[PDB]
Amino acid sequence: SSQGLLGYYFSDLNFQAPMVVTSSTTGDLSIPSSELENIPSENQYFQSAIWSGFIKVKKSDEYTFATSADNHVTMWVDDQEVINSNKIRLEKGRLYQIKIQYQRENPTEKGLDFKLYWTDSQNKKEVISSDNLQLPELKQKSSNSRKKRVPDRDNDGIPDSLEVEGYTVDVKNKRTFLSPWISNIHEKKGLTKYKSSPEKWSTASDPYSDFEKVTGRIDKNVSPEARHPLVAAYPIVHVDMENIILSKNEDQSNTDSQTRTISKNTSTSRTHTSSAGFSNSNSSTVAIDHSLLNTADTARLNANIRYVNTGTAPIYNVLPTTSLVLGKNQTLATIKAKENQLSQILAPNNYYPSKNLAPIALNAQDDFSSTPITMNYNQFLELEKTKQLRLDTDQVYGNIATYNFENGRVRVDTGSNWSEVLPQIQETTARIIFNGKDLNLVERRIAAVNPSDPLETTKPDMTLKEALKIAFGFNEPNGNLQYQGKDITEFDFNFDQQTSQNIKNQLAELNATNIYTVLDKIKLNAKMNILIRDKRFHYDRNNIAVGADESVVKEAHREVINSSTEGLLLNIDKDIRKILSGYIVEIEDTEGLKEVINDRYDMLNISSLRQDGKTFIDFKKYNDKLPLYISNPNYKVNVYAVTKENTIINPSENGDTSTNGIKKILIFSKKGYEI
Ligand SMILES: [Ca+2]
Ligand SMILES: [Ca+2]
Repeated sequence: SSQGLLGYYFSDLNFQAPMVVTSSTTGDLSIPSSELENIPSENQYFQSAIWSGFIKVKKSDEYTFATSADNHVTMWVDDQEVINSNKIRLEKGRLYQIKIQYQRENPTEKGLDFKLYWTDSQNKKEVISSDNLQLPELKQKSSNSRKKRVPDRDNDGIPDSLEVEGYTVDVKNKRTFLSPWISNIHEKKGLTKYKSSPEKWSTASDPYSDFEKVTGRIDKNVSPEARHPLVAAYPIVHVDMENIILSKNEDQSNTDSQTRTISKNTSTSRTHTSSAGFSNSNSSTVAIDHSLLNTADTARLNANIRYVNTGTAPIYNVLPTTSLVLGKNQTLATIKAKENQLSQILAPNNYYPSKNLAPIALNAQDDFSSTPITMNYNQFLELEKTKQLRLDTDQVYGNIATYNFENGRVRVDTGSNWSEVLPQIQETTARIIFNGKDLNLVERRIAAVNPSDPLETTKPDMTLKEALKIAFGFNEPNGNLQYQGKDITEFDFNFDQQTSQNIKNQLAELNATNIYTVLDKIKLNAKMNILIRDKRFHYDRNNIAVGADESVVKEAHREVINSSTEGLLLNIDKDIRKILSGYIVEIEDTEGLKEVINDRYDMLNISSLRQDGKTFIDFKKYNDKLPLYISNPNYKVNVYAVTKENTIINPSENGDTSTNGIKKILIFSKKGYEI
């Protein structure tokens, strides 16, 4: 189904303007006019065609060839003419390069009815079976047997003219047509316009060709958007820690004593470090939940983790090595996983192990040779004081599942490594980081011109508006670019120093003053670094959402579904719920004196997301599993939110553990008689 010959149909007489580039599984190289719907009938007359590929006999013999129009054809087997009706020998299990040309001046009908025949020695003629036909070797190199030799400079298969003018693909039966882009026909039909470098086998410089992507001849786990010739396909990996277990460690000086243990959940964001940076390292920051021995001791931690692949291509036989770090640069541990011994793939937008299996332990329960992770006394304090650890991760991703034109299958290829590709990718694409998803930093990379390197000239022009559409799924339902119903203007822009001077020089040249209104005209360059973030939120130096504007947070808590002396039951937006680290509840008597119910910095965890997706705030938790006692219907019940960034994680210098001084935000206030 994936094999057969490759065919170029031209509407002119000499293979100049190709109308269709497609493959046929058998010697039936016909295209019926009814599959030429997305070509005007002005073009459906083909004056010439070229086919190329290989034939493989399954039984040695003396074969004769012939076509449906021998008076219009010239056929070659191994650069040896055979048509212009004779005989030739073909040894078993050995491939033969075939090229067939066809020219008919002024066809009287649309499409092409053409068939390729061979006759064996027992004198049975036939349309050639599928199992005897194979595609050209459309790679950058040659395999031992398949030699590759209609301008196709990079040899991806898509002719040069089509890569430059534009082209689309239409999924016919199961077979794919590739045609020039015609404004009035495909604009109506909503088809995608494609452009790509006729000099780059792969225009984003990754492991899949511009032809492999747009025809489906590609690993099935590549993200839907990396199937675009201009959107790079690469893994991107960080480690997510989920919870942690600290312990008093076994001193060499009675091991039946009681247990001493701290077990808290954690949260891990993938980071970026700024004005965007040029770094391509993988890294994530872990925050340890802060709420409910002697100077010569040592403690040790265990934790559950999963790899996260937020890129656009799969990893198969290697997971990257990781450093668990404390403070600035004290590696406490290394985290490797055995090569070629993975229990599954790590797919894009996906975990390892998959969210349905259990996560990985750092010291597996069954594994004799896992290193105890250890801190000394002062390191432990550094950790209690920061409740933050870091996870740096290299880009060693291992081998690549590439496509094989000989058998038409996609297999892990031990000659392909990701380390041979990442550098070429990073050098020739603009990069966008966008957190519109879940306030999570997602990277993508789009082919862009480099106006100082001669090759990148032949690459397509890439506007900023287009990059957002094809790389992130922004669309414009009414001449208004948006991402899932949020207008583009709700996200801000940031750039590294160089990109920023570039874009500014561009606006000046367009005499434009506001970027949002000339996105379709801002161009991208290789090595550009663009950050893009939700305007509602405040971000730390790692570009992690750690707060919001008070008014944003108040409006968010305006929809109060219900309330009582046991709690409030609100409808808070998922994104907001993500940057609040707790709530304070107080009963304010009538003289303005305030009594705080859960008056402690480690007791603000009273929120919780009920099944239906609504939030509930538990007054009973730190009030003795009771409801609130309001001894006067005029007394007020106040409730505040604390954002992640205003949450304090230790007692103060002087030793205060109250919520006194915490920066709160009033989100609800009612009287006793209104509850
Ligand atoms: Ca080409
Ligand atoms: Ca190309």
